[PDB]
Amino acid sequence: HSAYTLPDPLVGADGTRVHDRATWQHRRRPELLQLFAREVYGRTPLGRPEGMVFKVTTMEHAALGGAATRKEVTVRFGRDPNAPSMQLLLYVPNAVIARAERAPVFLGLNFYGNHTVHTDPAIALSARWIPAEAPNGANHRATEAARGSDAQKWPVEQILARGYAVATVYCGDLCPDRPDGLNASVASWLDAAAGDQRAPDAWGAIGVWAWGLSRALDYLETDPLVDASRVAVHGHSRLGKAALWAGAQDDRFALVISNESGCGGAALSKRIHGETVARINTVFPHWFARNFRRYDDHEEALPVDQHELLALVAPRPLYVASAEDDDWADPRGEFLAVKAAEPVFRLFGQTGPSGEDVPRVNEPSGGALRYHIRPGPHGMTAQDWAFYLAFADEWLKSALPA
Ligand SMILES: O[C@@H]1[C@@H](O)[C@H](O[C@@H]2CO[C@@H](O)[C@H](O)[C@H]2O)OC[C@H]1O
Ligand SMILES: O[C@@H]1[C@@H](O)[C@H](O[C@@H]2CO[C@@H](O)[C@H](O)[C@H]2O)OC[C@H]1O
Ligand SMILES: [Mg+2]
Repeated sequence: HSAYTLPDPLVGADGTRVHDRATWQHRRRPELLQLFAREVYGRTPLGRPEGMVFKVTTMEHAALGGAATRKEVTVRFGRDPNAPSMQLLLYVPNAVIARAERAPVFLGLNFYGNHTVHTDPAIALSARWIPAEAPNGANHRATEAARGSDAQKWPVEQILARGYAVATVYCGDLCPDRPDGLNASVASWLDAAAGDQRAPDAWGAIGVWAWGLSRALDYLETDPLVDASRVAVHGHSRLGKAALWAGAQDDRFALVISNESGCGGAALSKRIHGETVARINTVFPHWFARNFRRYDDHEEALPVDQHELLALVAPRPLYVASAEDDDWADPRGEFLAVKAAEPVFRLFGQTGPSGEDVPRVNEPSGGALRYHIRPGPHGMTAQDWAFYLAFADEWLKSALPA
């Protein structure tokens, strides 16, 4: 649509313009984080819980034909062996380990279980609930036929060959992706209420998923094989909504990738196009705060829009990408959010897409703030990853000190 106006990221709530990087970082950034927490995603009640324990359950030094070390880590959210946990899978390129250099990392959540990212028969088969839409499941549990069922979204061998570790966690370890899933999620025990319905500003699945990414980063900071200052957080679609909210809240993430995150991710909500606030909240009432429902059919009242979420990543490199046929995500709305975030990146001396309108397919545009659109439907393809790997080579924090 063409009948909206956006709030200016560089004007504070009180009307005073943001003229320097220090004002952005110390005043405007907290102001915008609070607006998103209260009105959109809900409040993250705390970060790392006390007594988080990391247990390496398996470590294989000759995975993928010798190309990788594969570690499985249980990240347990409390010292009691009964405490809730999540299962992290890490592949690290053996070429980099052998050189005794710490590897940079791509970290993102997976849709249907760690065993779906690669056929590798040694990955632990998740025993947690999975959605009916997961390929090759039965009775909401994974089967052996589900191994590698999502490998098309995870070019592990290529990422490793280019020098990067691959870390992942099943989103459903943190919040099962079902409308009732919060009652079996992190939110059900982390600073939980004594009873009754969740409060208007209480976080939902996207907040919980984002929090899990930050807990994975807490683990990576302890692993001698990796450089936890060089972690690119990425996600596809609903898990890209989570990646953006994680990268915005947690400035330790060195680079952020939104692959087709759409509504409530990179796409402008005020631009009424494809999925709308009412449709996302109606179909997925667990994803956002209950407060976000106030904007159902009333996006004009939103005090922020998603360009300000993208701006919260600055000055760190941010990639937003779309698919040409993916109308529901609103590709032009994703691009326009990038353009409306660009002035903040520019304040930090970075540059964004330089063209007038959505670029031609498979021609990325921008510096540390980058956009591309590829042909085809919603998905995450080898072409997307080729562009992300080039971006990481150029813009991920270097291993060398300043
Ligand atoms: O944020 C919400 C939590 O406050 C909620 O916590 C539940 C409250 O009722 C108690 O009987 C339960 O033990 C407790 O888990 O869980 C859902 C979450 O959305
Ligand atoms: O926010 C987006 C969701 O609205 C979208 O939901 C899909 C719409 O197509 C249906 O056929 C699917 O069942 C449903 O998953 O998923 C992508 C997400 O970004
Ligand atoms: Mg939309």
